Amino acid sequence: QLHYTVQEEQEHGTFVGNIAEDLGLDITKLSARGFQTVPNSRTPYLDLNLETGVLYVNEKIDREQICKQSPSCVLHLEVFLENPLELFQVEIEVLDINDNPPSFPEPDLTVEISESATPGTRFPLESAFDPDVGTNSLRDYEITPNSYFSLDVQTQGDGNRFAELVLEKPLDREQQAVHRYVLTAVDGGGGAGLPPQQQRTGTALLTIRVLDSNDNVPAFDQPVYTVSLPENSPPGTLVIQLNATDPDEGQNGEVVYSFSSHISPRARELFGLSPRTGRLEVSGELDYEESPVYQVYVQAKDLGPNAVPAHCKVLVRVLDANDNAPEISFSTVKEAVSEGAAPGTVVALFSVTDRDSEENGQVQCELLGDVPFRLKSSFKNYYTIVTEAPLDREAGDSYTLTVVARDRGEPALSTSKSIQVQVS
Ligand SMILES: *[C@@H]1O[C@H](CO[C@@H]2O[C@@H](C)[C@@H](O)[C@@H](O)[C@@H]2O)[C@@H](O[C@@H]2O[C@H](CO)[C@@H](O)[C@H](O)[C@H]2NC(C)=O)[C@H](O)[C@H]1NC(C)=O
Ligand SMILES: *[C@H]1O[C@H](CO)[C@@H](O)[C@H](O)[C@@H]1O
Ligand SMILES: *[C@H]1O[C@H](CO)[C@@H](O)[C@H](O)[C@@H]1O
Ligand SMILES: [Ca+2]
Ligand SMILES: [Ca+2]
Ligand SMILES: [Ca+2]
Ligand SMILES: [Ca+2]
Ligand SMILES: [Ca+2]
Ligand SMILES: [Ca+2]
Ligand SMILES: [Ca+2]
Ligand SMILES: [Ca+2]
Ligand SMILES: [Ca+2]
Repeated sequence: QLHYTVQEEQEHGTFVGNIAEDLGLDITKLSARGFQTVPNSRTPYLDLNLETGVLYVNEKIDREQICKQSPSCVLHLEVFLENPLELFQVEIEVLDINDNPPSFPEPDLTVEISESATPGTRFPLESAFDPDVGTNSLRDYEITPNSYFSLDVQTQGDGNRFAELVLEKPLDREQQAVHRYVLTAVDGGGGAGLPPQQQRTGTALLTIRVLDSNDNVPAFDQPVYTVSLPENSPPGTLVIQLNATDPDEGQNGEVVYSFSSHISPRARELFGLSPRTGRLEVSGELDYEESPVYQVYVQAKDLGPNAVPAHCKVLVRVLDANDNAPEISFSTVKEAVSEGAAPGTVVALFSVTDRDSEENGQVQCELLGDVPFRLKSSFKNYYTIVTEAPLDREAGDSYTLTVVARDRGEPALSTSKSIQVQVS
C-alpha cells in the first residue's frame, strides 16, 4: 500500500508519486499488463499516466472542501495489473496550508452590561471560525487595550476557541454609556515539508452598551432654603422652584416632589407643591399677625425601584404689611364739664393700639375741629383730652370731640372715635 503526500492547492500537473517505480514495474511492460485505475477509486483530483506510471494532480485540491475540519485527509486510489491479476492500494495524504483567516459571523458585536455588574463577571462573545486545521486554525483572541475589560479564552476542540469578556473594574453609565473596542482573532501560522506559513487575522467591532441602574439619589443643592414673602401674598404666588437632580435614566431618573409627613397641618393648608415640577407656591392667606414663619418639609424621590428619598426644608418668612388700622379705646368720659373750668381741666382718657409691627403699628393722634380742647400724653399711646381756655354754656353748649388715630405705614390707615361733652 503506497503512501504519498500532496499540498492542497497545487496546480494541475504537479508530481504526486511514481507508482511504477515504487512498485518495481518496468514501464515497458505496463501496456501489456493492462495497468489501469480501478473504476470505483477514480477521482477528479488525480491523473495517472498509464505509459509512465506517474501520478499527477489533476483538479486543484481544496482540503477545506473535501475534508472540512477533519484532522486527517486521505485520497484513496487503487490500481491493478492483469495477467496475473494484482491489485494495489494508494493512499494520498492532503496536507493543509494556511489559506484561510479566522472569521467572525458578523462584523459588529454588541454586548449589554448592567452598570452594577461585579468585576470578575464574564460576558461571552461570538467566536470566530477558521476553516483550516491544526496549528493553522484559530489560536487566540485580542482586544483593544483598555482598563475595563480583558479576555478569557478556552479550548472547545476541533480547532475551535471560545472567548468571554472579563469585567476588570466597575462601569458607570452616568460617566460613559457606550464602550467601543476592536476584537481580533489570529490563527497559529507562524511540518511534513511545507513552506513557511504566515499568520492570518480576523476582526470584529465590539460595542458595550451600559445599562442603567438606579444608583443615584435625587439631590437638592442645599438642605435648607429660605424665602421671604409679603403677608397677604395672593394664592398662586411662587415660593420657590425646587430642583432635586437625578442623572439616572428613565423612571430611575424621573423625580416627584411631595410633603414630608412631619409637615405642620397649617403649612399643609397654606402651601401647595407640584409633584412633577417641584414648584412650591402659596395656596392660603399668609398672615404675619398669625405667624412670621412657616416650615415646609419637602421630599423628592425618583420613580425607579429601590428609590431612596431625599429631603429639604423651606423656611418661608412672612413680611408684615399694614393691614390693621389703629384701635381707639376710651377709658373715661365726663359728659359734663363745669362752666368756669380753668384751662387744663381733664375731660376724657383713652388709648390706642395697632395689631401691626414697627412703623405699621406706630400711631399718631389728632383732635379734629376748631374746638377749645387740647390733647396731652403722659405715656406712649395713652392720651388725655383737656380744656384750653374758659367756656360758655349758651354760646357753646355741647361739644362733639372726635379723635383720629393714624398709623405710619404705606398706605397709612386711620380710625376715628367721637365723644359728647357738654357745659353744665
Ligand atoms: C434643574 O437642574 C438641571 C440641571 O442643572 C445642572 O446640573 C445640576 C447637577 C447643577 O449642577 C446645575 O447647576 C447644573 O446647571 C437643569 O437642566 C440643565 O440646565 C443647564 C443650565 O442650567 C443646561 O445647560 C442643561 O442642558 C440642562 N439639562 C437638562 C437635562 O435639563 C434644569 O433646568 C433645572 N430645572 C429648573 C426648574 O431650574
Ligand atoms: C493578522 O493581523 C494581526 C494584526 O491585526 C497580526 O498581529 C497577525 O500577525 C496577522 O498578521
Ligand atoms: C481585521 O481588521 C482590523 C482593522 O482594525 C485589522 O487590524 C486586522 O488585522 C484584520 O484585518
Ligand atoms: Ca483550501
Ligand atoms: Ca487550508
Ligand atoms: Ca487559518
Ligand atoms: Ca452609575
Ligand atoms: Ca435615581
Ligand atoms: Ca444609573
Ligand atoms: Ca395680617
Ligand atoms: Ca400686618
Ligand atoms: Ca397698622
